Amino acid sequence: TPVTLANCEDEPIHVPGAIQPHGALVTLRADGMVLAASENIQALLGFVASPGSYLTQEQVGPEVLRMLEEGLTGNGPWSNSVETRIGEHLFDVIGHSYKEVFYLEFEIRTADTLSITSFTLNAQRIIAQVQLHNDTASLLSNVTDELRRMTGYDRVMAYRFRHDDSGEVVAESRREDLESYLGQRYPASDIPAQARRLYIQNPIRLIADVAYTPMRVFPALNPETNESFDLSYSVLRSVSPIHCEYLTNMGVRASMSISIVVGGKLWGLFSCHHMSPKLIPYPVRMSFQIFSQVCSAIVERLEQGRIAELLRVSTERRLALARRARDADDLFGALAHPDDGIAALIPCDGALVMLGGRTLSIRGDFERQAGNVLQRLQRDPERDIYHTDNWDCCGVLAIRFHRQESGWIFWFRHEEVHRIRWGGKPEKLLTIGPSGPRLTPRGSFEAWEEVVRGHSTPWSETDLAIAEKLRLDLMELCL
Amino acid sequence: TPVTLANCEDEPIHVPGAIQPHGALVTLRADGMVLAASENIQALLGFVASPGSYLTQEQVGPEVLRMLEEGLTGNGPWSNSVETRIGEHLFDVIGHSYKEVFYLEFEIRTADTLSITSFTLNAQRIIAQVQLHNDTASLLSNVTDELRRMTGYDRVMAYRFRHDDSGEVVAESRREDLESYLGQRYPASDIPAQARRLYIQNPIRLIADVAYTPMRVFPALNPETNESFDLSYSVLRSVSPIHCEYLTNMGVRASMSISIVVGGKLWGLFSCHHMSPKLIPYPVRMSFQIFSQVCSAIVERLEQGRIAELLRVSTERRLALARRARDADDLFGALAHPDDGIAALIPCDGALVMLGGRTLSIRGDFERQAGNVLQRLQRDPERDIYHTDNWDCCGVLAIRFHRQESGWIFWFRHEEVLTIGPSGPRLTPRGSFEAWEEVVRGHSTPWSETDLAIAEKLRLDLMELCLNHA
Ligand SMILES: */C=C/C1=C(C)C(=O)N/C1=C\C1=NC(=C\c2[nH]c(/C=C3/NC(=O)C(C=C)=C3C)c(C)c2CCC(=O)O)/C(CCC(=O)O)=C1C
Ligand SMILES: */C=C/C1=C(C)C(=O)N/C1=C\C1=NC(=C\c2[nH]c(/C=C3/NC(=O)C(C=C)=C3C)c(C)c2CCC(=O)O)/C(CCC(=O)O)=C1C
Repeated sequence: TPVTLANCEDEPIHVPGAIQPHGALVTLRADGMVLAASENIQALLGFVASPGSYLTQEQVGPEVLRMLEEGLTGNGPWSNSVETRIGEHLFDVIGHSYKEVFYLEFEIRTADTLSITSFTLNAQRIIAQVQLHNDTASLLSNVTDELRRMTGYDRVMAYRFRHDDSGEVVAESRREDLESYLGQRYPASDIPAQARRLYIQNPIRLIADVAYTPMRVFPALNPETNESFDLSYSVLRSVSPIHCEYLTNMGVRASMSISIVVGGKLWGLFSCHHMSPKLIPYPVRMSFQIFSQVCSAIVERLEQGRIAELLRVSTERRLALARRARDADDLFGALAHPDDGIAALIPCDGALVMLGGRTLSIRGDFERQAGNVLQRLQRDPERDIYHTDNWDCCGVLAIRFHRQESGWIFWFRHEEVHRIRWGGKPEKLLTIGPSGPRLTPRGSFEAWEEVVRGHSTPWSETDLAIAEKLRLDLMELCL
Repeated sequence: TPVTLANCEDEPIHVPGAIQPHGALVTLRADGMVLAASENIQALLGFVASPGSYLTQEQVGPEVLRMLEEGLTGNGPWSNSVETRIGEHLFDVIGHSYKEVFYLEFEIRTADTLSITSFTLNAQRIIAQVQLHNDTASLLSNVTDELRRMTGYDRVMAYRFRHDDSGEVVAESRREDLESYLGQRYPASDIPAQARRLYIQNPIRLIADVAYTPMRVFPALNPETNESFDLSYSVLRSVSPIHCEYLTNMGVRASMSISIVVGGKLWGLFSCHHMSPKLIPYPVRMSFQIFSQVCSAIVERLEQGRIAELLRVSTERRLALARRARDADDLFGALAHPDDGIAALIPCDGALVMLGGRTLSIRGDFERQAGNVLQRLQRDPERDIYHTDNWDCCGVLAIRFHRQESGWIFWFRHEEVLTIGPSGPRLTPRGSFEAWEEVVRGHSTPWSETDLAIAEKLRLDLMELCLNHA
């Protein structure tokens, strides 16, 4: 059924019946028999791959056939890209085997191929820069700027995805002309499950011309299975109408994205946008897929090194709490210490200490809410750690360290705030599509707002780790 | 100037006019004027080089000269390459630029391949190994295996260079007919200073054939400076006769290495040895060059991640020490404690604690020695911190934490512990190990700056406690 805003969350974009027109596609079954092909084989390649047929050396050349032959029956690895000029143009021919189907893709090459030396040199510079700077925010920033020098794209941004899958533009190099989307936030809904899986499975993804018209592949179904063809790993797999509308609203008509994958999760991706159709040669894209690997590798460690630091200041800051509580025998004093205090342990907008009936509220008037939270927990006598990002103050983390005299510690966070807003000279809409204003950056951001309304920043894994240890410390102190 | 074992430490391996015969070299000055070339240029290539000669289009083709042209007009260290025709035993023309000399190196592109020569394909495969592992040891162990699978070398090893630059075989996958070299410690003098400057500035080295026949370049002197050509960044640079003699004693005749550089140190390298002559294509070597950098990067933050962990357990067990010491007023109880004690604070074979006339030693008898040390610390009575590796036992790290009652804490470490050529057994693994034994005799594994940082921190902790006792 036709994709609407109402059902786009479930659009199966891995089994579209089409490909992008700047290439051709022939899908083969495990024994070499053609199962399907795209409308334009004869026009682009000058021959008709008929279902039931087997390709000949005559049709598609020795280079392609030899790859096709070692590629089909595929124990062990094999070169899966080949050059050949079947016609008058130049074709990179790319083959891969997913499920049990073999996809043979013909993509026209335009620009000079990858200069492997001048790519190695560029790889040095980037690794050398992040050698100096162990900010993962600096890596993103540098590689972003660098991607634009290399590719020549009009804009390249770096997205970081939070735990709730929402996105944030944490870097950007555009040409002076264009408006900046720096600091943009967008909801999980802007990158649906299927699209997200595809960003994890595929490092690089390219959209040559957004204002194109899809070239269908027939037959639509796989006669061997009576189900659609899975084009997850296809270089030419067509784009969604929804997205294409979104992109044209922005005035963008060529996209090129490099994934950053850590764990199973998609940690973020570099998005390259062009204002006119743009095509990047397969082997070049393959060099960028290397960046995808390197960044993912580096970013992973930079991140685990950061939580490592958080954990170090935590323990050191707990050590001070012991150096301090055991001397004068007053928790409150130690806990309320400005720099090393609990309000500084876990990032928050305020804290509250309870022991006996004594209440020390730090950075605001938190007794009332701490009182109300406690009344709730009264109906839940066995809970020792409470935390919610719903509820003055909607984020709450409570740990009980002494039950008899009801000793608790509370951290509070206010609603989540958009870090950086742009203002002044406002809003050149460019055309709006039929689907509505939802498919514009402003529409997306407003969609994010509605999502986070009433929610604080989520209690990190580490924030919870530190609090659980702090609770253990407080328990033994009271003993 | 013959290479003798005694002289070889100064051997200038970076200048010798010889190259390896599997390729051809042509050296030009800034303006494209030929200054020198190997005596096999016309053997492999169409024509003959000659000083004063500005490169002939007819012999080198359009791409190459056209490449050199854009290179010439660039004032930075030029590095580029193209694959092109020359009589149709076609080549990879790979050029660089050191000083103001332009070098063109010619490698034969071999049609018959049973493996994948795609630069992007190979690069993606090894680099994938980096993303997988957390151990810096696991990584080395696994990339070692993957390298042997990818290249098919008879043996591939991974070295780690300690503080004294003595290396250690930490990982190894071999053909099961070959003896194991795992653990082998060899002296720093098996890799001279010059060899190291090169391994550091060059991610990849390739010796195609060990019993090679040095293909001389003429002229030998650089006409302009009248001083030797520096082939530091050359691929086809000839190989030291001493090293070659070393490899032949081992029955090795083909060799490739991947450097690992963190900071400016040859942290370690992957060495591939083959028992028969072997050759890797240029683009595949570039596959390993970019891996060298990526691996270096990841290894660095894997290491600094490791010390960060060390420091966390330090602050952690240091915290427990403080708790234990404040709970019951007596220090010794927490210092002597098994897992959270000082003996487990810093890698050591033993520990000792002095406070007043009361001395407590952990895991050994260090009282006699603690005394001697303490006695040398009579001089410089202001010395709060001390450490060394020479001296009974040789690893001594001492900190003072209480002046009035001579409160000291010590950590102690023990000492670390048939077809040969004309130079003798010195150039065999057996010789190397022995040589290393000589070097390490009176030295214990050095105290890392992390060990010292921990001791230094501990010391501060203790003083604070003693002041608080009052
Ligand atoms: C009904 C589902 C979708 C809605 C709603 C929507 O807006 N897009 C939907 C589907 C897809 N989005 C895909 C990629 C994609 N979309 C965005 C969204 C943005 N939100 C913003 O605020 C901004 C810019 C300010 C953007 C661009 C992004 C960031 C991406 C990733 C690629 C890119 O950055 O261009 C997508 C995949 C298409 C494909 O196959 O490439 C689908 C489907
Ligand atoms: C007189 C100086 C040298 C001595 C002594 C020596 O053994 N080699 C000397 C000069 C050079 N060594 C070079 C490289 C090199 N040598 C070793 C030595 C080993 N010691 C061992 O115990 C084992 C094995 C158990 C070995 C292999 C190594 C490891 C290396 C690095 C390269 C490799 O691993 O093969 C060297 C550089 C030669 C070049 O140009 O590649 C010089 C010069």
